[PDB]
Amino acid sequence: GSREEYPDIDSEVRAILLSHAQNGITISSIKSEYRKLTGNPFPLHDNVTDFLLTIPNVTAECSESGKRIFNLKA
Amino acid sequence: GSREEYPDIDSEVRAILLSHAQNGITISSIKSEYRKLTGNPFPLHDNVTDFLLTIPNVTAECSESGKRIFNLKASL
Repeated sequence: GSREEYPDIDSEVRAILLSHAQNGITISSIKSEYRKLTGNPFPLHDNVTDFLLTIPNVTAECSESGKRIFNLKA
Repeated sequence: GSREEYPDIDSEVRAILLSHAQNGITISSIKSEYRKLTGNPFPLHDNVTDFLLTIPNVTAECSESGKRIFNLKASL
């Protein structure tokens, strides 16, 4: 649905995770990383998680801090 | 959570995960399981994924098949 605007969003995002894959990255941190990556703001307001788990190999879970956290497959 | 409305929902779903902790499980499988197990319909309707992700030790993933697969954090 977002791929309407950003046909590369899957790949931009994989790039962000790939970047953060050691500790995995939060959503807010993903949004920020994406601004900084593309020069553009992360397009999704809510149900970011539902969207992210659409991208193959993207994984999610709550950290030690109980924060939701995304990464790719080990 | 929605645990507010549904008294045993937590332990039910965790029971299903625990049973399935080997290969992980989809959402529809989780529902039909919950039915088979409680003889009742799965209570939740909208926003199930955030729910499951609220459960301690759970991990969602997107298979290369496109499937959304829930499981329990692997023990190292």
